[PDB]
Amino acid sequence: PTLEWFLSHCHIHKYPSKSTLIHQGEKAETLYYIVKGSVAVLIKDEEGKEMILSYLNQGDFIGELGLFEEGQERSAWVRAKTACEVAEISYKKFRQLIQVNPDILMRLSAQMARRLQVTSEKVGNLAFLDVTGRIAQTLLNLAKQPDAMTHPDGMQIKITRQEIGQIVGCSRETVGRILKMLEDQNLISAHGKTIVVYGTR
DNA sequence: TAAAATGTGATCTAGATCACATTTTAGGCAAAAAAGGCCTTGACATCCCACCTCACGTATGCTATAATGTGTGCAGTCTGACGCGGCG
Ligand SMILES: Nc1ncnc2c1ncn2[C@@H]1O[C@@H]2COP(=O)(O)O[C@H]2[C@H]1O
Repeated sequence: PTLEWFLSHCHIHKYPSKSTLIHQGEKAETLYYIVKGSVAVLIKDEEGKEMILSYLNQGDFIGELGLFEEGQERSAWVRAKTACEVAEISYKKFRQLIQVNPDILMRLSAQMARRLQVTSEKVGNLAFLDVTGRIAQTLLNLAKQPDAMTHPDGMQIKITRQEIGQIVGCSRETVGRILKMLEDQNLISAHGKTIVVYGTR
């Protein structure tokens, strides 16, 4: 259907894991699409500490904020959650096929609207809640993300203390201690990498 | 000038620090073994085949008082023109 006509035009590259997608500040000259896999968008500070922006699954056009004004840059890092086949688009051609077909910026209305909605409650939560609420609702939303697997009492997922410390804006063993308290509160099971939340659905 | 904004500062309060030992656990590399894919075996079940197989059916033969030329149930006749064979 629609997607067939647009993949008919695209140029593709295969991405290994562990590496960089976007380099912040450089010339933004291409839009991409997640052909297969998952990715983690994030950003550094002056000191170099990472702080995660989000994860992203299938159904995502990628590297879009540079599409629009002449002479823009990359406003964030994007790092490998997994190995990912990824597409290629130029911007003059973006003018061409937005003009002869308006459904792609209808799609990008979809995705970008989701992204500043989810970001709207990212910052909205970033003001007020406490670390309990931060990591709690974090792992709720990751329980909504399809990367988690089904456990017969809920949802299981595999992650370390460091990266969730880079989610909620605090240190890793802090979330370790309140995590073990949360175990003692009987709302999770937890063996090392593999953690599980019940109460889903 | 009504009504919202602006200083008192001492007394606190949930997380970050910070070097180093110990887990784990990947993830991914070598693989043991089991369960399909490959074949076989024994055992069964059902036949196809045909090979027979007797009962019932069927092809054929005579019957010696004597008897000896149909018909047989119909048609109802339409009619005007054209060929042809007699017909003088
Ligand atoms: N708040 C956000 N939500 C989703 N994606 C983002 C956000 N900020 C940056 N990005 C992505 O990170 C990319 C970095 O380079 P760009 O600015 O060209 O395009 C950006 C987006 O694709």
